[PDB]
Amino acid sequence: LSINERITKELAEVEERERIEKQLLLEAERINEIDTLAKAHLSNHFNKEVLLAKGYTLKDIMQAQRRELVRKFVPIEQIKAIAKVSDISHIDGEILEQLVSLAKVNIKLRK
Amino acid sequence: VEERERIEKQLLLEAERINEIDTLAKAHLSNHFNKEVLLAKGYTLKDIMQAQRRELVRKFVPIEQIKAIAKVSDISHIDGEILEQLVSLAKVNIKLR
Amino acid sequence: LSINERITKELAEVEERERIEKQLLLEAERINEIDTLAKAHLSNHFNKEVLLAKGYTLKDIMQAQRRELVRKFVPIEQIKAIAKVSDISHIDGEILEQLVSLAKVNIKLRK
Amino acid sequence: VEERERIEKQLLLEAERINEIDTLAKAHLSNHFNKEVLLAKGYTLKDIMQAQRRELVRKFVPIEQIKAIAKVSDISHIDGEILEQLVSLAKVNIKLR
Amino acid sequence: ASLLDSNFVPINFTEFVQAISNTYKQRRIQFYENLKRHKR
Repeated sequence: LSINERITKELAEVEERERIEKQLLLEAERINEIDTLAKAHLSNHFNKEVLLAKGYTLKDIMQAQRRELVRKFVPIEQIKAIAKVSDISHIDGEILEQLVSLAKVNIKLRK
Repeated sequence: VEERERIEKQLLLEAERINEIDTLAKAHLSNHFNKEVLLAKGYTLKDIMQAQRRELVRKFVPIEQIKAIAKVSDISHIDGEILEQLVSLAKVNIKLR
Repeated sequence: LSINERITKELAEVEERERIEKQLLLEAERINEIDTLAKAHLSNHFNKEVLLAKGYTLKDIMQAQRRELVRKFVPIEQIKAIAKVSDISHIDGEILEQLVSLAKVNIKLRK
Repeated sequence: VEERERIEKQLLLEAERINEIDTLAKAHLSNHFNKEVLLAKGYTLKDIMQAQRRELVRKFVPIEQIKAIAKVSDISHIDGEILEQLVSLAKVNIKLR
Repeated sequence: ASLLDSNFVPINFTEFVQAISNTYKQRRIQFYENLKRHKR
């Protein structure tokens, strides 16, 4: 292990920690966005407190809020086009992210 | 020979897709993007088809969907399954139009 | 592999791609011609949309439109002469192309 | 000897075909294309028959069928099964005439 | 039965004259379709 190897290892570790910190900030922003969307466009029965009392994981809460927002805003034809299926119950993921982006566009044009 | 038969099946499928895209683009966008004039200007068939698809997206799909679903405002380099989703959304838009 | 072999291989590949492109253009023109003939001379029930809803392949649609045009325009004696048989249900191919060329001649002289 | 018998059968068949073609051509086209005068001008029997067939096509079959079914406007080099189809169409035309 | 049709083949002078009249009619129909008068 020479000095160049020491420096490159240190730089790699520092960059890895910085990327982890950025990921944590991104997760915090995602949680804040989900909270704002649930408060603004969805009923009080879908609140995180009552969902946790009913015993659902945080990720389940996020995906449920996303699916409800997509059903509320994105039209069924757009769902059947982008997600290739009408049912959204097994479409959580990147396709769900695209659907919620479309829902954000829909609410922006609605306002 | 059935491998070549299936290759010909795929050829017919993409030819029908190209014909449909061209027929709708001629009546929707302009005559400047015609296949003959584009070939004279020196673009390959696939390049012509993708350019027509991108123009269709730029005419029907609003810019917000481009910068949200496709993650980039510029359709210059988004080609692929994202482009397929964009042209499907453009088809939905022209259907509802 | 020498320079002459490299050049001849490159030229052969380029010519092959050009021939494939020409074949694609020919197929596109064939599809356009079939669409125009079906729209102009054949009933709406034979449209590609309804045929696809009934579940028939594109080649089947093309050959069906061709057979209907041949029956409508080309006389039965001409069919029995060129195709050597009255029934056209198993005459798809180059003989079908000749029959549809004869049908185009028939409609041109009819107009 | 049955091989030679079948060869003679084919000889009789083509002789009957030639006789029918000549008999109809004499009354349809002209006397200038008679077998005797063509032989004097120096054409083989098969060349005479194919020339008469091509003239029959040029008299009965319209030019559009020639340039569509036979793919060429000029019957100068189309001889073969395409020529057989052309002469069959000419027979149909003279029948309906 | 108009001169604008490439496939048209007049058998006699009378059919030719009728095609002339049809062609004139189709032209004035086309002229009015393309016509766009300037308002104001």
